[PDB]
Amino acid sequence: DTKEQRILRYVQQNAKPGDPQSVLEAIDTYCTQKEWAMNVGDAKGQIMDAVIREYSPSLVLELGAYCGYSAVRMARLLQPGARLLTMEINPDCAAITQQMLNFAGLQDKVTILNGASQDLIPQLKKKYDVDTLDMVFLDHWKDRYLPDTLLLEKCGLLRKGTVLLADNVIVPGTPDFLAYVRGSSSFECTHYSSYLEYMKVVDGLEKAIYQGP
Ligand SMILES: O=C(NCCCCc1cc2cnccc2s1)c1cc(-c2ccc(F)cc2)cc(O)c1O
Ligand SMILES: [Cl-]
Ligand SMILES: [Cl-]
Ligand SMILES: [Mg+2]
Repeated sequence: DTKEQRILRYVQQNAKPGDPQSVLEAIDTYCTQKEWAMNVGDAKGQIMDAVIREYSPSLVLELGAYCGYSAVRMARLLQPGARLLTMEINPDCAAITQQMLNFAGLQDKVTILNGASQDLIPQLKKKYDVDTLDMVFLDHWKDRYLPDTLLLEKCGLLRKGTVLLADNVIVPGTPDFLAYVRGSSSFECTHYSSYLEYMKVVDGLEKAIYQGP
């Protein structure tokens, strides 16, 4: 089996069904004590929680589900009727994410999409009935943060006040994305310095609030 399957099995055997906080704790324990994995982790997760609570978004898009850790983290804080769409290009990890969300009891809040962001973003309006997004969490290929931000704007998916929140802007890093949003009058940016998941290595989240054209 794979590391991702071991993480799912550990949640199933060490968390409580229907209890998202137990699921997060189980994943963080496994990834601290057994095998590192690229979940956002609790350090950066606590900053995400604070941002989600500030904005109470009704419709969130996540680029890069992995095993569903960030999807559980965000979906557990959504208000009744609010929704998360999460894109995952690896079909094995899409299946693990769906199972993780089922276990946590969050499956009615989340739609896990299996494909590439450049293919799926242009289908959001017609196929998934999206008007505009309230928040976007970027956690997929680091060289796609910038092109997919521009693709979201082209597709008319951003509105004044849409919150982009970007993982890993320091490690592995997303230098073109940061330079772009920080230099653009169309974004209001804030950096939240933190640590790479499970490691004593500096990383950070970038919040970039879209201001219209
Ligand atoms: O690569 C990372 N995440 C991206 C996986 C991209 C897969 C997808 C592409 C795609 C396209 N379209 C739709 C959905 C998707 S999902 C990543 C890597 C590290 C890391 C790795 C080694 C290291 F030494 C230090 C940090 C830490 C992290 O927190 C990460 O997030
Ligand atoms: Cl994650
Ligand atoms: Cl952590
Ligand atoms: Mg990440």
